[PDB]
Amino acid sequence: EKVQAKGMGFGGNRKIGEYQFGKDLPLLEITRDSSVEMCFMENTDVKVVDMGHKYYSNNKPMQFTCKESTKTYYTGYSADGYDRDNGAASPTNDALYAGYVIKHMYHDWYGVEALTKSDGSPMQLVMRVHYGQGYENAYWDGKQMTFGDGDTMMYPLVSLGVGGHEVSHGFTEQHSGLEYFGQSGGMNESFSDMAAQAAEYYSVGKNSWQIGPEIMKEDSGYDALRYMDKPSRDGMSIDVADDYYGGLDVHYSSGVYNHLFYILANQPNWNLRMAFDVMVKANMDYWTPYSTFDEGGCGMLSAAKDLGYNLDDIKKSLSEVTINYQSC
Ligand SMILES: [Zn+2]
Repeated sequence: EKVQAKGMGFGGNRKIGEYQFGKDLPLLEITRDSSVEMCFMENTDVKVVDMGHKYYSNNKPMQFTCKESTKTYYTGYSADGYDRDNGAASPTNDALYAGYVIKHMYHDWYGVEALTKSDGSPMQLVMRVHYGQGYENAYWDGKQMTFGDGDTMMYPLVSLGVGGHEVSHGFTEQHSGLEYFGQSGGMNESFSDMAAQAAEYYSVGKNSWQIGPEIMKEDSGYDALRYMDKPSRDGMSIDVADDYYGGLDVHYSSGVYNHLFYILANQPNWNLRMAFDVMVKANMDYWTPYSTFDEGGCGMLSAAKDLGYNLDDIKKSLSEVTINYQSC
């Protein structure tokens, strides 16, 4: 008899600051079993799992007491809103929220499910938090989302940007299938960086145009993993398609389409939601697993035709990243 209930708690980190769910940001969607006054960091669309610094688990939801409808309860094991670690207030609060934003931006804004099953039923977003010991990564493994708590260089890696990034690697294999190498691998990596921006936009109405600044320790020298307005700021990512060479790792050939996306959403009468709508649809209906950068421009133009967007805004942008769409 687990029923809807409203979770109140804190999030953030020492760098971007600490904020309260139910004041600064929406209440969390939890479930509650009254007869035991136990609560669960789980709703229809998102399960948050507390790995407790282990490396394997059974993905039973994080479970916290909620003893004593506009009633709300405080999250965390000591029912005070906290699950503090390595400078973060409660990375598990931040996953539940991240899982929400991503599930909603995809379903409400684009009408599609971020995650679906083989047979087409939607697939519940499992967020595995506190994974490992001082783990400085977050990754997608086909079935679920794993976030490390970081170490000396980064705070725990639960944030809308990181979460949207890694989750949307699920969106790409169940749709376009953009292979994780070559040009398509850059496009894959790129799509996740766009989804990272779209999650920050759903949330607060503006976005970083960077990747990971919120998780980088403020005394770690680095301030951001990638810049999408000018990728080559990072020293190695490329800005235009003509700079490609087959030996780019995907996190550095991602600069092309990341630049493209920044250029498109900054066009007159464009916003982020419009530009990502094109990409979600191109990923959904036209992009091929072996896609070249030029084939991706065709997929975008074909998608915009399906949604009615302005094709000449698309082309100027493609043209600025030295992609040519002549043969589509
Ligand atoms: Zn990635």
